[PDB]
Amino acid sequence: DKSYCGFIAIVGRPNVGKSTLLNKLLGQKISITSRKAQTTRHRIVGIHTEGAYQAIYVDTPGLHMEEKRAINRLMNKAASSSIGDVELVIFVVEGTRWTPDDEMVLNKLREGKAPVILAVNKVDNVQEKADLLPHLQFLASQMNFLDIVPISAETGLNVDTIAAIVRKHLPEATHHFPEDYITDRSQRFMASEIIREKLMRFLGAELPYSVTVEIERFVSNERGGYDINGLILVEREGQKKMVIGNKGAKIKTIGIEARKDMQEMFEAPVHLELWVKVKSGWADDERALRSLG
Ligand SMILES: Nc1nc2c(ncn2[C@@H]2O[C@H](COP(=O)(O)OP(=O)(O)O)[C@@H](O)[C@H]2O)c(=O)[nH]1
Repeated sequence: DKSYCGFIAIVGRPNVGKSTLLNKLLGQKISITSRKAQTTRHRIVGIHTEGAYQAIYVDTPGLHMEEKRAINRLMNKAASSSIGDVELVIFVVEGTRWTPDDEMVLNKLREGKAPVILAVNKVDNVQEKADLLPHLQFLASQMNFLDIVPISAETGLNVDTIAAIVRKHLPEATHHFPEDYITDRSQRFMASEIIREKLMRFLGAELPYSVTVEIERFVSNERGGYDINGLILVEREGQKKMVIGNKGAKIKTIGIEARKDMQEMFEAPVHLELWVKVKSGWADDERALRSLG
C-alpha cells in the first residue's frame, strides 16, 4: 500500500532510438525532441510518475557521487540527502547493426551490478526478417541479459513490455520528485513546453497521438532579442491539416500565443516561426517552401 521509486538507465550508442523510446515510456500525448542532445551533470532524461510508481530515467549506467550531488541540487535538497542507484539498465541497439560503439557501451554494463535488458529497436526497419534470429543468438552470447525484447520505439511495438519490466524493478521507496517536475531548465526546452501547451490548448478534441515538438533553432539577435524556429511533427498527413486548421488560422493563433508567452517568460523580443511536418518526409511544395524568407 506504499510506493516505489528508482533509477532506470537507458543506454546505447547514438541513433539507436533511446530518446524515442524514452518518449514512448513517458506516455505524454505530445512529446519533445532535441536534435542537439547534450550532457548534463545529473544525467536525468525524464521522469515517469503513475500512481505509486515513479521511474527516474537516466542516461548513464551508474550514478557516481558527483551526480547524486547534481541531482540533489536539481531538487534543491541538502546535498547529503540519500539517492539510490540504477536498478535496471535498458541497453538499446538497432536491428541487426552491431559496431565497436555498441560494444564500448556493453563493456560498461558488465562493469556493473544492475540487471541489463536488451531492447532491439528499429525492428520495423529490418529488411529480411530472417536475419534476426541468428543475430539475436549472437547478441545473447555477449552477456547474461535479464531479457531480450525486440521493439519499435516508433510504433510502440513491445514498449509496454519494457514498461512492465521497469515497474517490477522499482524499489519500495518514497518518490524523490513532485509529480510534474521540470528536469530541464534550459530556455530552449521552455520554448518547447510553451508550444506543447498551446497545441494542447487549441487542438482540443482533435489532437492526435504521437505529436512531437522540437526547437530547430534558438538564437539571440543583435537587438538583445530572440529568434526561434519551431517544428511540429505529426504521424499522418490528415493530421497536419487539423494543425494548420481551416484557412491556416489554427497554426497562426498557436504561433501568436506561443510567441507571446515566450516573450513574457524570456523578458525579451521573440520572432517565432512554426512548421508542421509529417514525420515520414517533407513534401515537394514544402521542401521548396523551406528555403525562403
Ligand atoms: N524505423 C524506426 N525508426 C526509429 C525507431 N525508433 C527511433 N527511430 C528513429 O531513429 C532516429 C533517432 O532516434 P533517437 O531516439 O533520437 O536516437 P538516440 O536518442 O540518439 O538513441 C529518429 O529519427 C527516430 O525516428 C523505430 O522503432 N523504427
